[PDB]
Amino acid sequence: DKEFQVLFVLTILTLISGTIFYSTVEGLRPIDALYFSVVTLTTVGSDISPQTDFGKIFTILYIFIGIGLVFGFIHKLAVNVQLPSILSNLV
Amino acid sequence: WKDKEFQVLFVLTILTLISGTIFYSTVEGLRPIDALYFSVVTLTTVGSDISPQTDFGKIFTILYIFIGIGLVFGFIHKLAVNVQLPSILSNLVPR
Amino acid sequence: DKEFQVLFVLTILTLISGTIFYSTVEGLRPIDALYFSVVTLTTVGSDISPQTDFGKIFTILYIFIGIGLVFGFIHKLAVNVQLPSILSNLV
Amino acid sequence: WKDKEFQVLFVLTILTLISGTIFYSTVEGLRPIDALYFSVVTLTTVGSDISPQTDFGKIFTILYIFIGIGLVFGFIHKLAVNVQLPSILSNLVPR
Ligand SMILES: [Cl-]
Ligand SMILES: [Cl-]
Ligand SMILES: [Cl-]
Ligand SMILES: [Cl-]
Ligand SMILES: [K+]
Ligand SMILES: [K+]
Ligand code: NA
Ligand code: NA
Ligand code: NA
Ligand code: NA
Repeated sequence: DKEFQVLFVLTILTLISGTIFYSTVEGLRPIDALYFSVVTLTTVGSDISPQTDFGKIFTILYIFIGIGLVFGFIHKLAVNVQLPSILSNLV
Repeated sequence: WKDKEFQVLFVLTILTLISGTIFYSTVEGLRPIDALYFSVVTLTTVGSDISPQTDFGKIFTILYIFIGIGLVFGFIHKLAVNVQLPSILSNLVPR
Repeated sequence: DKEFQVLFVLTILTLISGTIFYSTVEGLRPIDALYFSVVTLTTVGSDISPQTDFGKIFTILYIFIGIGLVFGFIHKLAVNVQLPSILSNLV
Repeated sequence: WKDKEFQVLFVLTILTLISGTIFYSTVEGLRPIDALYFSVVTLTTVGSDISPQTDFGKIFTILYIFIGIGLVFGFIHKLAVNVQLPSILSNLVPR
């Protein structure tokens, strides 16, 4: 499914960008920069916030650039992950 | 039982929440009830007041979120249309 | 619109139940109990958590009982709030 | 401009975010940038690490959430289908 494949690529690239930004601008460990990027775009939310104005502006834009992509990917992923169980419970 | 997709989504949600309860209690040292609370608020995107402390917990939670949100919200949508909406309509009928 | 009216009633009653529960079981001021109930069911999320096991169990169930209702109401409210602006920008 | 609903949702979102920035900076004492950040993460349901301290702020935020989420996510959906999705498709064309 190229639709799923493209959504995966777009999501990974968006999370990489966030990991680079927050690890370099906000001084987070890579794993913490990735964690912050993930909980932000999935809307789970973080227990910290950017300390720099640059980081605050980036996060606002990052949310609007990425929230729709991330939930499109979550939805397509959910279809692929659950379908084997549905098919085994049907055919 | 009538909706097989709903039954699959229910069981997978239950299994997902069990897995999180075991994980956070073992790896992050939470009481089982607090591990379950964390799993639920995380996968509903409510979010908790706490966060994972270990790198293992952080990596797991990222994967848990991406696989978990889709299944929990699939279950929630099915619960709304298959159980809650018919119950409300039934309870609005004059008798 | 009775559909909007029913969703409003259901939402208000659900938030009242939460306000009573968290103000009595978790010892919160009414406004804080309401605030907790709102940010939970809208998935904005709280910076606190229930301290009692009873309150933790209630919150888990409260989320599953109320999240679908609350977003149905948010959606119907959004249609009613934006439609005057759309109609003024059309007719 | 082509989608009039999209234009309405854009302007209302901008006005909503301006209102929150003014409110939280005045009533909760936040810097304007921090007030805007709070408004955005609140209305996208991401959530912040902080919360309103005053009863006025708590009451406003409840009303802001219910009116705001619907408009911001309406704008986000329109932005996805009208701007981002066509841009991605265009950028996938071999040339
Ligand atoms: Cl790291
Ligand atoms: Cl326990
Ligand atoms: Cl009060
Ligand atoms: Cl500022
Ligand atoms: K949240
Ligand atoms: K959320
Ligand atoms: Na949160
Ligand atoms: Na939070
Ligand atoms: Na959400
Ligand atoms: Na927090």
